[PDB]
Amino acid sequence: AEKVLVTGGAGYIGSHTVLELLEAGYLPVVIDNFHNAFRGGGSLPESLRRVQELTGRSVEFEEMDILDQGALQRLFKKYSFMAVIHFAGLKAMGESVQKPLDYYRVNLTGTIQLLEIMKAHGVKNLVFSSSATVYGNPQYLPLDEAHPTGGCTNPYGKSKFFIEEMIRDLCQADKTWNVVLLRYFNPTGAHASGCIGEDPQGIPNNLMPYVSQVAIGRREALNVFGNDYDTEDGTGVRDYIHVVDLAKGHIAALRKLKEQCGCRIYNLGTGTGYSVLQMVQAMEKASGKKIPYKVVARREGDVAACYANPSLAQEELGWTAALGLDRMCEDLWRWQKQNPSGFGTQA
Amino acid sequence: AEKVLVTGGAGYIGSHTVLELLEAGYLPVVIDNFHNAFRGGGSLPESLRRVQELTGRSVEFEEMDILDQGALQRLFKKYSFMAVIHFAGLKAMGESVQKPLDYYRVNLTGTIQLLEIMKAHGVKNLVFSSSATVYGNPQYLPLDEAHPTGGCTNPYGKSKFFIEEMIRDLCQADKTWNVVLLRYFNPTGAHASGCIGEDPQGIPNNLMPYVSQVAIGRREALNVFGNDYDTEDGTGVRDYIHVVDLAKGHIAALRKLKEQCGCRIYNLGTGTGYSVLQMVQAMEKASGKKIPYKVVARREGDVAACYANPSLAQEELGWTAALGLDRMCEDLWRWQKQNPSGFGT
Ligand SMILES: NC(=O)c1ccc[n+]([C@@H]2O[C@H](COP(=O)([O-])OP(=O)(O)OC[C@H]3O[C@@H](n4cnc5c(N)ncnc54)[C@H](O)[C@@H]3O)[C@@H](O)[C@H]2O)c1
Ligand SMILES: NC(=O)c1ccc[n+]([C@@H]2O[C@H](COP(=O)([O-])OP(=O)(O)OC[C@H]3O[C@@H](n4cnc5c(N)ncnc54)[C@H](O)[C@@H]3O)[C@@H](O)[C@H]2O)c1
Ligand SMILES: O=c1ccn([C@@H]2O[C@H](COP(=O)(O)OP(=O)(O)O[C@H]3O[C@H](CO)[C@@H](O)[C@H](O)[C@H]3O)[C@@H](O)[C@H]2O)c(=O)[nH]1
Ligand SMILES: O=c1ccn([C@@H]2O[C@H](COP(=O)(O)OP(=O)(O)O[C@H]3O[C@H](CO)[C@@H](O)[C@H](O)[C@H]3O)[C@@H](O)[C@H]2O)c(=O)[nH]1
Ligand SMILES: [Cl-]
Ligand SMILES: [Cl-]
Ligand SMILES: [Cl-]
Ligand SMILES: [Cl-]
Ligand SMILES: [Mg+2]
Repeated sequence: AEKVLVTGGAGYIGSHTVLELLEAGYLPVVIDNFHNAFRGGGSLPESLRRVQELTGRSVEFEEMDILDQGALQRLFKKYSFMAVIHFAGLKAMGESVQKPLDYYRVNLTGTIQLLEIMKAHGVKNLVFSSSATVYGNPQYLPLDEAHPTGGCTNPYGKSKFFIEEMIRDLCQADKTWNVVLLRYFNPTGAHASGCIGEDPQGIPNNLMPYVSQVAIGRREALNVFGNDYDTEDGTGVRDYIHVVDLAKGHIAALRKLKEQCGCRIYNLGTGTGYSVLQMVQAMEKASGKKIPYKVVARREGDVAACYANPSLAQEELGWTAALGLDRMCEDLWRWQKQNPSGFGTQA
Repeated sequence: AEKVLVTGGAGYIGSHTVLELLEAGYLPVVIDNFHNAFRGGGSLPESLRRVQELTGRSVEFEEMDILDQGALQRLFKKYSFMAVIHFAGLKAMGESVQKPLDYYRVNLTGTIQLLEIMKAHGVKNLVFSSSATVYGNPQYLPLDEAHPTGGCTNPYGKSKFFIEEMIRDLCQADKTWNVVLLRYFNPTGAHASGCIGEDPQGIPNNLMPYVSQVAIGRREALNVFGNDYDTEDGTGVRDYIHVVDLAKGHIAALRKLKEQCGCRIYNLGTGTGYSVLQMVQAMEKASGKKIPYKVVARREGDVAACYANPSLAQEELGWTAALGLDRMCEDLWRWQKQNPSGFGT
């Protein structure tokens, strides 16, 4: 059978997706450069070594940068891929605005190169990791796929938007390409085993890991970025979606490609928004601990509220986000508790 | 530090700009991969060999591709540049729609690689070849720099808008950078000598060269892409600008970078629009030849009318186009008549 190439497969979403793929009968080939993934004691990234244990299935992996043309070409020559799931890229530690060229090089040129290599090797089926950030500051809610895109605040979001645009044109020009662009909302939670999860390096830039870190006792209090937004409690509102559900949406995307779907774009969210305080409260409930916090200044570029309109995906992808808030918090807690300091090499 | 790097300098606008640079006292270093330039009998592209003869000044040239990181590194180590004028890229031969990846690779990846090397070497002064196509279908006319941009119809135009956006971001992130983004309208004409000019290969996609080719007798008749637009005569209207004035605008941009201006954007147009038929007529006058034409269907994605609001460039850049229609046509004809097969065969 033909393989599925997973770029950035050792990361948060990627590792969860590799797990889903293995369970569903697929044969992935994963690549990662360790830019934001922990190396295990062996060749495999720790996250994937664990996915191998969890599934009882082998993970084919190669350490490689998507920017390395020769390595990528050799890879496409060695295997017969039927599709590519592209997670590799830079996300922001609120860094993008300051290092635009890094985002443009890694995300933009990296993806252009991948598309070129794909085309040359006759692989024209892609699943791309997009984001709700491409919608920019919401002009209305909930955010449906028809909401305007572009006009993003930072280089990270613009990079995502430019990539979407490029893929849309590619599909427009060549009807033989099939591409599913998945606009993720705010992924959270972890695999139910508690063995893998989000493994941030240093001080977490995103909410959830910070909250869990407070709950576990690593951090004293959560810093709440502004409480004067035009939301019910004044704190930011987001559509948190269980990483497992998100991962499963990728399998749905592969099925969609098989229908010779052309270019399709789908939001991957729950359709339900929760504020910062609400997430804190849910974490107190999951963890059985009080979670202190302090209100500080707004974070540059933060939007008031963002949540998806998930109907298109339910309809066309035949997918829905099955896990609720308590599940997300309980799963995140299990991962946090079982792995107080994230991933580590085997003892 | 001292020299000015000119990418794609062997092309139409680039060669004319190289000439202007030389006459103004600058020292250019030109790079080109010959993707759309004719090779002379020697090292230099024919256009540049001619520029050298016309100015009596030497042209420093290096055959290379902007997509080659290794060559860029060597180049930046070899010379000390104070600024870069970036013309290299793929234009559409109405091709963009059908070959997106080529456009994105050359225009996007090539520009990003260039920006990275510039940054690495501390050469944070750029002049970029943008286009009025970034405005998309005009919402109002004339087009001023404040008109909305983006939401372009093609991979080519999209590529231009994406590049502008990247540059804006870069300037935001690093206040030391200076960048002048030049939105050209419809470049036409040629150097007064008649020795250099646009050298299209095959059937021209743009109006003027097609028109001149009909006049010289290379083409039977001009196909007019629709005569039912909401223009005074039903045919498409454009702001034709003489390539010599356009080239001079680049020198004004260079001076602007010296002010430590950050990111600035200017239209490079005359502010006067002319229809397909007006251009044909003016060409008949200039050439003394008849230019038969046939009205055909509208061309995919064509806009009815597009022309610039040249105020900002006059005010801030201190520049205005001086040459008019008759001069553009006179110069275009001279080039075509004197060089029936372009630079060579
Ligand atoms: N986490 C979110 O909330 C979120 C929301 C929006 C969209 N996304 C996108 O989904 C994707 C996955 O996000 P994530 O949370 O799992 O991030 P992550 O950082 O954990 O995963 C990305 C993986 O890519 C790898 N990588 C980075 N640069 C690479 C390169 N040049 N070559 C090869 N591998 C490289 C990293 O080492 C990492 O393992 C990213 O493209 C991200 O932009 C994530
Ligand atoms: N002519 C127009 O109507 C028009 C309109 C607006 C903007 N522009 C832009 O202005 C610039 C110059 O246009 P032009 O009419 O002179 O076109 P041109 O094709 O004559 O000049 C571009 C030059 O770049 C060179 N080149 C292409 N790819 C290269 C690469 N990878 N590395 C090095 N050199 C490379 C080509 O060989 C050519 O000599 C381009 O960026 C074009 O998109 C032109
Ligand atoms: O220490 C923190 C972190 C976050 N927040 C707030 O919590 C909310 C969520 O913030 P964060 O987790 O950083 O999420 P977002 O900025 O919404 O971005 C996440 O989700 C986006 C999709 O909506 C993706 O594009 C991003 O990559 C991803 O990190 C916002 O209201 C933040 O202001 C705090 O108050 N304190
Ligand atoms: O054989 C031809 C060629 C052109 N036209 C018409 O002539 C006009 C000019 O056409 P063309 O020379 O192809 O220019 P544009 O369609 O305006 O596109 C140009 O103008 C933009 C700025 O306005 C630049 O950015 C582009 O790169 C440049 O190709 C239009 O109304 C065309 O419909 C014809 O009728 N027949
Ligand atoms: Cl291992
Ligand atoms: Cl020579
Ligand atoms: Cl030098
Ligand atoms: Cl292509
Ligand atoms: Mg719906």
